[PDB]
Amino acid sequence: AEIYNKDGNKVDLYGKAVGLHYFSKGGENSYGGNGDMTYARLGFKGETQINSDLTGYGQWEYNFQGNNSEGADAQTGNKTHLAFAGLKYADVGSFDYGRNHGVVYDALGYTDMLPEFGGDTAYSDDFFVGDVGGVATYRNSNFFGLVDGLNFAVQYLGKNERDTARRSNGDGVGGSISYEYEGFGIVGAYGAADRTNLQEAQPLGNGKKAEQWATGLKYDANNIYLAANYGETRNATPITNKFTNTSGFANKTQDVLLVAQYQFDFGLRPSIAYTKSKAKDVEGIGDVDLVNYFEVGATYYFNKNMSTYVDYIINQIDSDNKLGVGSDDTVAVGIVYQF
Amino acid sequence: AEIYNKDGNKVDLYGKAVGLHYFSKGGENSYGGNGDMTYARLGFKGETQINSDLTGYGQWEYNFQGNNSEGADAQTGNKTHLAFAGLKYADVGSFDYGRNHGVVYDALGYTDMLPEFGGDTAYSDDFFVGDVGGVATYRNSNFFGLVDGLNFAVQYLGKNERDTARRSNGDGVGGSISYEYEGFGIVGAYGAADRTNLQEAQPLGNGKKAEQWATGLKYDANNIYLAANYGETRNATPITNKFTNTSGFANKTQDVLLVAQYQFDFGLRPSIAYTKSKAKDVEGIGDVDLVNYFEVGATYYFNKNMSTYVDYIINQIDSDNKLGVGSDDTVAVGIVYQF
Amino acid sequence: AEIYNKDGNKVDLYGKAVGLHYFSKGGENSYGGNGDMTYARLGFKGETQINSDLTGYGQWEYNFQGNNSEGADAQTGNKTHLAFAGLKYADVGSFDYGRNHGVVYDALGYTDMLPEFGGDTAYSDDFFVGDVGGVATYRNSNFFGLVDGLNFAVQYLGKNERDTARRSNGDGVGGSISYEYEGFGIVGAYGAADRTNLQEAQPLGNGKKAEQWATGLKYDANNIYLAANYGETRNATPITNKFTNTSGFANKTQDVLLVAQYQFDFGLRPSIAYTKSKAKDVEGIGDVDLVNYFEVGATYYFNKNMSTYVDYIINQIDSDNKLGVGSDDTVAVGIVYQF
Ligand SMILES: [Mn+2]
Ligand SMILES: [Mn+2]
Ligand SMILES: [Mn+2]
Repeated sequence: AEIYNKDGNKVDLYGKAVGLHYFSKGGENSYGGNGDMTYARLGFKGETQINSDLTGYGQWEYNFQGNNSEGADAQTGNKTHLAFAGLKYADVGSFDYGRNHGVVYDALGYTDMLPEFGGDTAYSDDFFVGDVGGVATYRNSNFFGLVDGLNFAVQYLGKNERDTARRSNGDGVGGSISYEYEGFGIVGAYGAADRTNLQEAQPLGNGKKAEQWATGLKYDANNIYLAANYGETRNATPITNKFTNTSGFANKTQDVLLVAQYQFDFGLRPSIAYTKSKAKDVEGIGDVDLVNYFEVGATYYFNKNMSTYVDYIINQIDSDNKLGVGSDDTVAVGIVYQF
Repeated sequence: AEIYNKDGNKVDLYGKAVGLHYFSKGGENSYGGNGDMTYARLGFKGETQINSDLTGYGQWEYNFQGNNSEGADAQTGNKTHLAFAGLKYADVGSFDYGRNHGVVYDALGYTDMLPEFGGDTAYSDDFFVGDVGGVATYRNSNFFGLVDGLNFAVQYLGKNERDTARRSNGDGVGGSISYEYEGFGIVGAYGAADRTNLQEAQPLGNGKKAEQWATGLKYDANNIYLAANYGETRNATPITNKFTNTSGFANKTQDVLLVAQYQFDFGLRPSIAYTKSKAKDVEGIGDVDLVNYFEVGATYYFNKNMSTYVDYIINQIDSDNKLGVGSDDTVAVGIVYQF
Repeated sequence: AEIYNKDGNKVDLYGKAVGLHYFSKGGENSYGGNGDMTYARLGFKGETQINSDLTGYGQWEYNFQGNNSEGADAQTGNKTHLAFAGLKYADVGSFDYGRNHGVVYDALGYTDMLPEFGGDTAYSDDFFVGDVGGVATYRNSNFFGLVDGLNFAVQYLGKNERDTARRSNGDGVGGSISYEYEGFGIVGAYGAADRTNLQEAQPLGNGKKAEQWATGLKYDANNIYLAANYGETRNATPITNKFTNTSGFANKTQDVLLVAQYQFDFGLRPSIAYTKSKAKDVEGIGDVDLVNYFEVGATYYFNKNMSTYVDYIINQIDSDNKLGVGSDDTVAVGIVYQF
């Protein structure tokens, strides 16, 4: 919804209301939980033509949970998703700064396409893999305008010394390179950052640097969407041990995500996917699967404003998992109005 | 404020800023309290024409309190009022899901018309009587298009197992039927739900099912608004005992609400009302009035964007009330800008 | 961004996304701190022409911090900046009520012009000097339309009995008078209010009334902005003692703020400023500087939507300060998209 378009400046207001319910047995031992998961999003996205070569931009988006009471829990799960501003010049590149996606998400975004679930390794506030505060990101499209389809990025992660180790990080650098051709896309991305003293002080995890990288392929054409990600992390993936009630990072993980989807012209978009994340070298445990499931699902698009969906997670995690990770299935049912 | 209207999709942004002050003696023993009560609302309401018979819709509304400091109390009273999405077909009905009004509010809305106060039994997060998370609601207008003025609804309340008993509920079903003719409206509505284990574990209240029903009449025509509600609840109305510092639900209540109002063409709308809510079978007490007052008030509408109002509550609750319910009067003064 | 303009009613939606980073040594002993300071603003401002002499209005603005994780700290620093509604008549005056600027801010606003910092004595939730809840404000423009450039205001501060003494206040009255001529402006403003029992009970500070006043001059013309404020407070300025971990108000302060700025036509706006705030009669200390710095800074305006800035605070506070006030420098770097 364009609310302003005079000369230089264009502003869009956008939002959505998501009626959403999760069904699981009982559901504290399930993949996704059980009960109402309704939420809403509001945001703006703006762009100003400063001169013939230079554009300025900003974006903001907030999440308002709709599954809280109006009492003490009213704000649970509310947060800023995105908040950044930047500048883009000609065929030189773009620079933005704020709360934005980590550069490894350039790869992980390939498989973050499921109706409701998926994208399990793109954790928020986790270095370079998901949403993260205080990133400066340089992006180049079409390699200075010389090589069509060839993009790269360089990202500096500023340190965020927060109260919890889960949500903190030290200074870091990361980058990504991407090539797209005839409906395919190839991507690789890598970042390394320091860990904070509060992260080192955690039982689970040990080392001075956190590292994350991932590669991916996608195909996105002729009504088909197929993608695969591979990734490895060092001291970056957050974990909990529900037996020892302790927490930290995984010394190492290996991550695989696959998705295949077809879009029928009358609106139905079935989805199948697989996701497997395994950790290693975990103080008091050894090797343990963090995520392991098959997904079968569908979205029905009535048009670009209205959709409904069912997302079924066949959870392959075992009831004996050493970290306590839930092993039951979850199915989501969603109805979405957006503008 | 329509911010988009192209072909299928219409989106309205709406909001208001309410400068509001409550005057009571001292005011911890008063009906409404004392001090600044300023707040603001923002929302969106959208509608998409999917085909000739089928429309999609969404609505979201948030409350931002304006009577908090910017310190630790900044978010007190902030919350999502509404957040839902749905579909409406032809002369078959509508279905929506999310945070929405309980179906008994179809009746109680009849008397929830006072400038500031009123609607005292339409508690939020209380089964079917007010705002509630995780409801699916089927609505039929004009009985499949066969009987003009005859509407009904069926609502399934999904369970919300929250940290407090006050804000929780179990699975439930409810319905309402309504008939309107020559400026009158007749309504009845009933819902029953299970209570959670955390609700059963509360001192005040006992039983496995919560029930709420209400009937109402209104007249709304020739510049007059007159309405009456009657209702009864079992194990549903929340209560506190300020002597024993305990809390729970009332085993039973009986509720009466009356309102009469006249709208002068130059803008003044005087209001008088009566509200009485009495509980029964309360562990350690017996019978006790929850609400008991006369209201005299007026709104002045300058136009549809700007209004001012005074709302006087003559509180008939006694200083000896057994639950500690406040007995002093309260008067509100409000100035409202909305769009 | 005007989202509605039909006949009587005009509504603007406004907002901004501020990518912002503070650099200080380490930075718990610095002026501004260290790390990401990204935030966003959203608001609306509306105005209705009720008749030829009478206009109605409302404004709301919220601050959403973008430097929080999505965990427990998600809402830190979020708040309502402004929330009020009012009426303006002909050449009689305006009246509004809500969360608005204290009338002493009529003076202090003169020097609150720095790219990022500055305006250090316009504390929020501090009687009349900054943002404050529950104020009713009468304003007269051009002295009933008789004396061009001559404005005054009268403000009644309603009592806000909050959980902390820092954020509370008692009933109070304040006023301001202002004269503008040939690019100059002269202002004086005074307010006095009662303190609450919780404020009296604080170690630092003693007395039954809080008082704040300030005068100022500005020049704002020919691309130059020059301003000076002087102010004195009694029992109003909040203070902390980081040695004794105690808090309260200063028995007295004296405040000086100066700013000079030049706006080049191609967009660069350099700024220099000085700010000094000194307290007196502080239980267990005597005299101590609260603020003391030089500022050198610049904004580059690409256009009215996009800007960038650097703001350098040369902090003159000493490492031995008796209240523990930080003594290190801070520099901010900001990139701003607004509409
Ligand atoms: Mn994201
Ligand atoms: Mn409601
Ligand atoms: Mn302000």
